[PDB]
Amino acid sequence: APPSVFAEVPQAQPVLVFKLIADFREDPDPRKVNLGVGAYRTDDCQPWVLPVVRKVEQRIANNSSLNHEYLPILGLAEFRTCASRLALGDDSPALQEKRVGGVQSLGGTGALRIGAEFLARWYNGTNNKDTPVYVSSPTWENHNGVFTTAGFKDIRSYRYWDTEKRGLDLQGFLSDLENAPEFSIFVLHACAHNPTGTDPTPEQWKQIASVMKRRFLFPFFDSAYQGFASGNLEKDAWAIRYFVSEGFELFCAQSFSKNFGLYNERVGNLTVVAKEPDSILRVLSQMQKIVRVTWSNPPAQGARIVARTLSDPELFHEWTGNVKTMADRILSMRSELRARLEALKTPGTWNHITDQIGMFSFTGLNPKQVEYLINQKHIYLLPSGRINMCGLTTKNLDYVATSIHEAVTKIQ
Amino acid sequence: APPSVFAEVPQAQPVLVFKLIADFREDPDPRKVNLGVGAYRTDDCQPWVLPVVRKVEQRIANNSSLNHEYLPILGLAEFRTCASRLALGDDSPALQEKRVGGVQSLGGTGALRIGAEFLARWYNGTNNKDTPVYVSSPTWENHNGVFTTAGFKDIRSYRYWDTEKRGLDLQGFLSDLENAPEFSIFVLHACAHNPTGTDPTPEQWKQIASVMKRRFLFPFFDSAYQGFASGNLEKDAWAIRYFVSEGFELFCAQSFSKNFGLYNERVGNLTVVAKEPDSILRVLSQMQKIVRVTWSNPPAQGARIVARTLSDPELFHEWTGNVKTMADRILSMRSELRARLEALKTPGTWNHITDQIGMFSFTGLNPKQVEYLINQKHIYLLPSGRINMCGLTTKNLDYVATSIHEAVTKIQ
Repeated sequence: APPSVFAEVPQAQPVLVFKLIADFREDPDPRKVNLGVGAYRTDDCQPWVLPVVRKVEQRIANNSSLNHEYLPILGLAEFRTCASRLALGDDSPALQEKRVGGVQSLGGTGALRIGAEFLARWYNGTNNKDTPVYVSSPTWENHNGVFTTAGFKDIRSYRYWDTEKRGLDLQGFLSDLENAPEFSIFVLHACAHNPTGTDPTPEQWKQIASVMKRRFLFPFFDSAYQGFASGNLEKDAWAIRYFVSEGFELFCAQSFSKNFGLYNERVGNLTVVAKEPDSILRVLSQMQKIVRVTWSNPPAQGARIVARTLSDPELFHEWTGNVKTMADRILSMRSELRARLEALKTPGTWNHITDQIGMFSFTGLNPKQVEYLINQKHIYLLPSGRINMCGLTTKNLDYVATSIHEAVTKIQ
Repeated sequence: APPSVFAEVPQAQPVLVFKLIADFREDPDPRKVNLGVGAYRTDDCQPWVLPVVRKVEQRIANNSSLNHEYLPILGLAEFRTCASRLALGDDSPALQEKRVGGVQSLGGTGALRIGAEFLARWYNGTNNKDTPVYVSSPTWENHNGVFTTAGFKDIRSYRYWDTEKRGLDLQGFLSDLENAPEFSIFVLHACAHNPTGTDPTPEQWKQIASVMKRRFLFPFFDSAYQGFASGNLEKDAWAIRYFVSEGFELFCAQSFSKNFGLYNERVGNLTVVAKEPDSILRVLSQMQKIVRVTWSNPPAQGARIVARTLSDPELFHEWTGNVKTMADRILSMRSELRARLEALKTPGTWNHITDQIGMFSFTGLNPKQVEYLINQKHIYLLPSGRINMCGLTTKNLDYVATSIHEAVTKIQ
């Protein structure tokens, strides 16, 4: 009988983190620590629904005026406006000049996808899939995939993490910018670089911006941690705002997964900043055609929560407090880990633990050192030495610090 | 003076649909009727949040045990299981034989998109964009767009609507099936054909299935109105179930937008039926890669409401009553319009109004007659002659019938 039409479909290779996590789960050892987690966790190792979010969800549930009719293709107007305003600031020259557009998308991933699809059709000519796209070395796992799927043929890397110095390879980054073909697209992490936690300082950003301006390089910002990163919304959007100030046209993929803890409601926004107002209408008209054939129109729940929060001063104030709580817990785990490592007179420098920003940290541990932590200490992390600071608690900090100290001194 | 990178982006052409609603919205005329609407409306012309949905939303809102952590890439397990079972029936052999898979998607549109991307990569060879894709004449406009975007180069039409007979052109359809190259993909409406409202009878479906089986044509079902169509969930899924019983391997894109009235929560499911269990695992593995790069993972709200309703016998029962209420109102409008048009002794045969199923009806009016209805009577409908029966109410029912009589009589 005719074989299945699916007879030759291969089994896709599984992603590492999934296994690690499964592994972790199945470990009987009471001392087990999961540093491979990809989301915020409390001091009790639990997920955290923000108090303001719970509050807003109750208000929504009790709002009888709400219906479930389709939203416009581009999304809930109030959400698009509030989201763009959060990234750029109320006083943004671009907002005031009406040269900003926002497209509600399925998380930061959907925003990146829509933006990449637009660029593959209308940027640097028509249907030009040859424009080089540059991603940091290393970068969030899905960057390559989104761009590849949008049809970009030439995906490159720019030097970023310096393994020996455990910091930013600024000279390498600047050389890659200098050698990039004009109009190349650069995917930039706004703040809280994922996975390293290493960000350029404002002064370094100015250097980066200089080369981009001169060579007509396009800034495609990925902003998934605004406010979550430092507790300060304005500080966290500094680099985006600087580029705007400097007159760049850019895209900014915003995720509300982390800063609102709305991971599973898939709330994102693609902010577009153009040189002229008229361009916005034309660009959004094209974004609509791309959305229509992808998800048709976006979901309402997540966007309604975000729009409600950001537009009510009392709720806004409360949310800023909730964000600060998360940021503060991370700062705390970083300072505590570093202190302990140093108290143990651990070989090497560990100031990177506190210089880095956000949930993720490139520890500088090597693969052999990682193997030892998992196998022997029941401490789960990626082979890259990447850890999630939220996997640390007041209760396991000693264990982890001591185990790292062993790995470093005993393993080569 | 560096020009904008968006300087040459064209303004996308607007969607007629959108124009009309907008036109309608502005109509000063007190008698104006919008038969252009694309969602359910009550006899008062209001959106309707199903009672069971309001009930479950309150239950969700008060369930302190729910968090907002990312769902698995393929979606909420319980939702996928329930959604597939709804289409196939509890006793489906495919379910018993475990050769069914479901992918939670962003409405029926998202399910079609994921399905099309999978076929463009792994069906009838690898990366074969030349397999013909067949859509009905006419069809839901987004059909072409989704398949084109997925990469298919050869999109064909199969005869379906007979303008003269105001019914299904079965012989045309069958010839188109007979002439299609082996392995061609056929996009089939499960029930409540959009936009005609004209469905094959079970006997006609058997003739269609016969040819498909012989020529190895792939059935890609689009199921957006299950239950909503006839008021009975079982009747409406018959065609799908028949093909399963005949041993077809197939895709079924399910939308919960209409039958749950959850338009804005974007709840869909892609059901996959394979010859053997092993294939499902491999196919789903490939599906994950596709989702990952599109929306990453799906939203929870909509899916949770559906899963809760379908898994609770009491809520399920209440839901079936809500669905019948919607279906009954439509049947009532169909019967009434037909009756009035005939009492009016309107020229032409009107049994099609009653023979048609679902929200949408191809009235058979020419664009000339439509022009009039819009210009002269303030009755808004597409130039295709398509109307939404939900735009009719006990209150405008006469006006409309009256106006149709004139149109058909005054213009021709």
